[PDB]
Amino acid sequence: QQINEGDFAPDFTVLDNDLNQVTLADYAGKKKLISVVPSIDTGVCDQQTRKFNSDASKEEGIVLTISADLPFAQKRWCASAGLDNVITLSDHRDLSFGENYGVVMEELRLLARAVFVLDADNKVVYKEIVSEGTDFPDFDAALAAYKNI
Amino acid sequence: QQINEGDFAPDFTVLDNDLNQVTLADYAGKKKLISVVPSIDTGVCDQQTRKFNSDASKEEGIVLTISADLPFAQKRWCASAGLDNVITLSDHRDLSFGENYGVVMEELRLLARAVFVLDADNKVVYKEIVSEGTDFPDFDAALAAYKNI
Repeated sequence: QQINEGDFAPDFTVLDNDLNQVTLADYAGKKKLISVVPSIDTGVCDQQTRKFNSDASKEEGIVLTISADLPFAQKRWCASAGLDNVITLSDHRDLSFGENYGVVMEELRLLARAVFVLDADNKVVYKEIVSEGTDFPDFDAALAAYKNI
Repeated sequence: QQINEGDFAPDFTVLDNDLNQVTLADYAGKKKLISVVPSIDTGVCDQQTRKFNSDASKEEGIVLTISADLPFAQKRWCASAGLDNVITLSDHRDLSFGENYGVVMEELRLLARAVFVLDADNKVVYKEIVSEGTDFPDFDAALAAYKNI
């Protein structure tokens, strides 16, 4: 459907890099910054992933990266980047996350670039679906929503 | 559903590493070794890809690697491998190839490890769908079938 700020976040089922099922409850009690990309194997999406992960206080909450990349791509990316502190989750099987959050590019079977921030109660306190022609998501706005919780 | 030796090769629509559509007709007039993999970003599948590519004469026919990997992962694999003579194709979008050739692992939305050898008029002259828990395909038998055409 469409996610509106103020609404409770819908649950989803995605896969970790070890092929385990992950749902929103696996991060119970934490704030979340959910960064959605078309592919981690593209340059702009790489840069988005790295910047949210470096800039967001991970002592205070969780940064999720969600894409239609296979789990095997996402695991290889983390190894290649030399980062073991970066959570990547794969919506490839079902587009559970993408359908529930309204970010599927249907003609591509890829997820649209987007950002959600959820408070510790899964209240949606920020949303950006990145527009046509826009260089990057608004890092600062999302990061401020996250830090304010 | 099930392609058997002596049947004709179905059509398919897949993507090349630059997101161009590719179909059976784009390889008209040539014999084909089609190597199917769950993901090029796994070790066993990396080795399968490299072995068929190295051991099959490409003065002889075409060696195709098909998986559900995104095009971006396949592009990155070729680039990082320094392999500019390996054809990788992505069935991610629609599973056109995997459904037509009967090789989807439907509970995972990945392609089963499998090998089809096609003569120049697209008769299937050799097939293996690799059994669950067997180490590798029979490289020698498929390569023999290919070389014999």
